[PDB]
Amino acid sequence: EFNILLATDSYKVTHYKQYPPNTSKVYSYFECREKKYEETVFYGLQYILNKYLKGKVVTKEKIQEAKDVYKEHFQDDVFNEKGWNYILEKYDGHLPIEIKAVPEGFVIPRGNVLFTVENTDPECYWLTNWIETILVQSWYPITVATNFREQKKILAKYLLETSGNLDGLEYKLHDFGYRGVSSQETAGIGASAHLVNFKGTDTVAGLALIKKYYGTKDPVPGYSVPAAEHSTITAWGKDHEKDAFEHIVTQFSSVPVSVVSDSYDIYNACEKIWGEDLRHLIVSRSTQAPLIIRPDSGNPLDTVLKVLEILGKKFPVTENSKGYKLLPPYLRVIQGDGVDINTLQEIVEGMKQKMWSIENIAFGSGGGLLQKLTRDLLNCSFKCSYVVTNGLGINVFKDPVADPNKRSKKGRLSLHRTPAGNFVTLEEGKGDLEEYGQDLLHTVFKNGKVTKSYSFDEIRKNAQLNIELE
Amino acid sequence: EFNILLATDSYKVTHYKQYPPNTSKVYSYFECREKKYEETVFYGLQYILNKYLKGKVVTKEKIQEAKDVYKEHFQDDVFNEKGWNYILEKYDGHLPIEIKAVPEGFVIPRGNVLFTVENTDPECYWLTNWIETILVQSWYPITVATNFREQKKILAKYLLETSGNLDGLEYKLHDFGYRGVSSQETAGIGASAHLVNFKGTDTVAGLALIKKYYGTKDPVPGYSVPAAEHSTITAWGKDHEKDAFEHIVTQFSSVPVSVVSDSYDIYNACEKIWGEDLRHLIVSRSTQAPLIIRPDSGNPLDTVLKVLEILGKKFPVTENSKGYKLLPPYLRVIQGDGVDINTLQEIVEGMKQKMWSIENIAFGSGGGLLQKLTRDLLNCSFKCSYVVTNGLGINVFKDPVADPNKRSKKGRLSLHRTPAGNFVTLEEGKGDLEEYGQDLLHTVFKNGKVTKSYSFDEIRKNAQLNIELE
Ligand SMILES: O=C(NCc1ccc(S(=O)(=O)c2cc(F)cc(F)c2)cc1)c1ccc2n(cc[n+]2[C@@H]2O[C@H](COP(=O)(O)O)[C@@H](O)[C@H]2O)c1
Ligand SMILES: O=C(NCc1ccc(S(=O)(=O)c2cc(F)cc(F)c2)cc1)c1ccc2n(cc[n+]2[C@@H]2O[C@H](COP(=O)(O)O)[C@@H](O)[C@H]2O)c1
Repeated sequence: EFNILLATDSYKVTHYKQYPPNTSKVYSYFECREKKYEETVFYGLQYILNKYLKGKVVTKEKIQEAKDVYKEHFQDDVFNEKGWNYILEKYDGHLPIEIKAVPEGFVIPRGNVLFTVENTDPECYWLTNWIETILVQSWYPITVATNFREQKKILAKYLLETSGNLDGLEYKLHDFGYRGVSSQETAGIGASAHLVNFKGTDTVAGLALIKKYYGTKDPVPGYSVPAAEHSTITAWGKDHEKDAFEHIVTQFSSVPVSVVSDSYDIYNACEKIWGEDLRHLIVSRSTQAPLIIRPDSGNPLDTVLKVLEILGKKFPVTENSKGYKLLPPYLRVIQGDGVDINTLQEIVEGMKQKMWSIENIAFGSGGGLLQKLTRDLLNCSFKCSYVVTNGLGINVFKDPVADPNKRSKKGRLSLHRTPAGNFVTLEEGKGDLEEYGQDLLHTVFKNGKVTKSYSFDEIRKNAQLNIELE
Repeated sequence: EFNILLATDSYKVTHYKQYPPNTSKVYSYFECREKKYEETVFYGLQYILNKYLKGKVVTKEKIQEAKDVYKEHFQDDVFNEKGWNYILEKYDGHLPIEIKAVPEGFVIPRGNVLFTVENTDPECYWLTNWIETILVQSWYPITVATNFREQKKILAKYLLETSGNLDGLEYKLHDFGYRGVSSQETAGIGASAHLVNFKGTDTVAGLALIKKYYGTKDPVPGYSVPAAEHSTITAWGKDHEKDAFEHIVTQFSSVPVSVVSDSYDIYNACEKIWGEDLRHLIVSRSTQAPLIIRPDSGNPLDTVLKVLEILGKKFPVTENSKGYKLLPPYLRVIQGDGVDINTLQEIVEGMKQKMWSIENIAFGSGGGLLQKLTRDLLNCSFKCSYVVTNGLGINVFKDPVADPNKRSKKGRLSLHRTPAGNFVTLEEGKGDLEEYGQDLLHTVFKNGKVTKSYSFDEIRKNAQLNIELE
């Protein structure tokens, strides 16, 4: 089981000794520093508050456990037993910390305060940055939620242009990333961030996380349909791919089914097997139960265009009111190999140039996508901006000579609406002047309690695209 | 709590219906496919076996939980209740699976079988690839362990060249990556993979994982020492950086201490503050308690060289028996900003060109490093190679026309020593001919039990460098 005393960077065990004497407040903040990704979706903090930070997180056994680990880890007695004892005794092991944050799902320009952290008891001045390590991991859900929102913008633009509406937009990017991320916990967190934007997922761990920590309007927040994998095709033997296809589509005759078609030869599969041998089993399917053919290899754009071209020559094609080609309603395509933000855009643009509607296609996003995301992408950063020492508030910051991009904000911070309705972060306590109306940060955690919560519904609403609102 | 019935990709829920009728065995394998990283360290499977796969992992409540989720997730009844019931009743919820694997810590060339998975009961033919998703996540510890071994090779080469020995090699790359990875679980797994190669870490989660799932020779598998962070320097106020430095080194006068020195001006900090104002507090320190100065911004190579140059002009420098410059034993440097496999090599080479011993420096590795690692780097791949249908064994594989790199191995597999002592993977059951001696894969899991285990000690020994052995 989890011990918060063992869930920090080792050096932070030694920091209580290092602050200026008689420091009664350490106040820190998180932002996605400025200097493509101009706005970020704030999401994921609530998961961390609930799983790791709330309630009685300190016990005598956890204190003794950490004392023993750190004695061996540092080969010395540096662990602050007294400090944690104080928390245990005075607060019944609840953390004397207050966290204020912008609402989950909010879409905020870079370079704004997203949350602040401070101690509520002068003796716990050291606790603020002890928990930096765990809080800074919010970089991941923020970054995943942001990246998928950007992909949703691309899909919305092209779907609107080629079809005239946004029908089905929320099912156009399906999460395939479960196996390609680094852990079960990461799979759940990342999938939950995908689901802020979309409704189709195979990462079941995301469903469980959302139900436990956020809650949903509907029984589940995401959906899937039956589909083959290479093993269920190749198990039939090379010469029996047709038999596998027939078996599978028949077993799933009345619901949508997707069938990977590139095990041996995608082009032969589409033209000869689906297009001729089994064509009678396709054209008889309901609109509510299409076959969704999946290529999974080759150049993504070339293979999609070539598959569309083949199907278009074997199946009746219509031209929609925008002038774009549309497969019959019982037949669609999904591309789930090598799809990232760059290649997604390349494919939909290539489709548009060849006069194919984006209605025809869906995409699957893999795990490598998310693995390539780093805390550096949006410059997710946690810094101390204010301390009280000897009863005097002091505005503090770093400003390394060889990197002005690493300069940090100074003093007490607050987040506001501008007269033009944008966001602004006020430094040095200037929010107190009340020239910019109400601080948009809410207290979400205080003294062991989660004081403000968001349902997954509120988060999805906050994260909507403008084009979705228009 | 964790439900294995909900820990797969959604589509795999539907696969039991898709295999050829009367299939009694599905046998699959994992490899780091061929086609820089020519050999990989096999590590991490044991964590997964113990945490997720062993014992009674199926219960009636878990079956009903999954049934309810999947009914809503698919908007249909597709979940295989009967199959999981069978496991619960016949095997007391233990998984009828056998996994055979190369020993943990083994260093193996690409394109070899690393583990195999098969069902042990004909009714559970579908269970083999149900668990693909969870097993394939072994890509992460394998890849992290491999990447850190490659960095260790670079450090060993340059430390030997510039000092004549490998003293301290195992403390030259310290894990700083806790905050920059995607979750607590990932932090633990990745840190454990780092610790296969090194002994210095700040990712405390790695200690806990190793103690629980592998076990160590010593009380803990990794160590750290006290150190500042920017907040403990900047909290003093801009004009009092000197006061912060003095306070910190005095508080830690008798143990090693590292102090980040770039809050405002790294070059002034080294030349004027450490080099003049506080120089008397440095030259008085024990060899067992050096000050380790940390730059953390600017071009990594340039800043390291400039810091060395400055310290060399303010402190007595010796020339070792190899002809390289060496700071006094109470003074060292650590660079923990932007260090990856490329930049590490650039820095040690640049140091070598300026005649500085690698004894002078240590490195910190960040989280972005590990985030940039993907399952694609070593081409980690899980494929079905053999099925038994109608009592007949059939060798199966995929071979997509537009990507011969995605071709898979055929038939029953085994791993062997070659006459020249290298590794070879035999396909199509050819291992049974016994022309290549004993299969190197061991049964590590069978029917709910972990049948062979490795201590962290055996893994570290297996993963040693050749130069360490020589
Ligand atoms: O089909 C799969 N699921 C079912 C499915 C069927 C149809 C649609 S749809 O047309 O959007 C649609 C949605 C809807 F809600 C309703 C509808 F009617 C239709 C969506 C989903 C399916 C397929 C593949 C798959 N996977 C999970 C991992 N994978 C593979 O695993 C690998 C991932 O590894 P990397 O991370 O390295 O990339 C890669 O091979 C990757 O293809 C899942
Ligand atoms: O000093 C730090 N720990 C103590 C320490 C002191 C000395 C040595 S040594 O000279 O090897 C040594 C080892 C030994 F065993 C014994 C000895 F005697 C000496 C090692 C370790 C320390 C410092 C910084 C630090 N951190 C943890 C995260 N961070 C920062 O957090 C950020 C990471 O974010 P990204 O993932 O995006 O990169 C980045 O700013 C990164 O610098 C930890």
